[PDB]
Amino acid sequence: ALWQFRSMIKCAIPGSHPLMDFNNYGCYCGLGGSGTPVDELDRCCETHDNCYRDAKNLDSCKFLVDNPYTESYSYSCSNTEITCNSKNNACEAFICNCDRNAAICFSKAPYNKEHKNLDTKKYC
Ligand SMILES: C[C@H](CCC(=O)O)[C@H]1CC[C@H]2[C@@H]3[C@H](O)C[C@@H]4C[C@H](O)CC[C@]4(C)[C@H]3C[C@H](O)[C@]12C
Ligand SMILES: [Ca+2]
Repeated sequence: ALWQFRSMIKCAIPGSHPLMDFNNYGCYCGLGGSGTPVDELDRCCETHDNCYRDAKNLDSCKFLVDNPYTESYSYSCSNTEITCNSKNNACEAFICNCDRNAAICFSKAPYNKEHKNLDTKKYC
């Protein structure tokens, strides 16, 4: 679920700021998404959206209000390392891994302040 995704992010990036949650980034981070990602970090968010879209396409998976962000799973954090519980069901596991991969992706990508709260109608 979304709140767990946020938790994974704090796990992989201990120094990230809580207030950042009020903002969006690039063309895909925290947005519906449009155009092409502006940088590596934004690409991580687009890839995450594609991951969720793939999950929804799983005929065997149904999410509350068709929103994968509502799907709670089980995961653990240890020394900035994220682990998805093997006992999550197939649908939850897909989402957990989408979140996990995105969190790791974020931790390695450069953060460009100029892309925070981007003028999407113009650059996306
Ligand atoms: C981890 C990363 C970098 C933080 C830093 O260097 O301080 C930040 C930059 C923009 C952030 C994203 C944006 O704030 C948009 C979304 C806000 C939601 O509350 C969480 C997911 C969400 C998709 C955030 C994931 C993560 O916290 C991002 C990707
Ligand atoms: Ca669940």
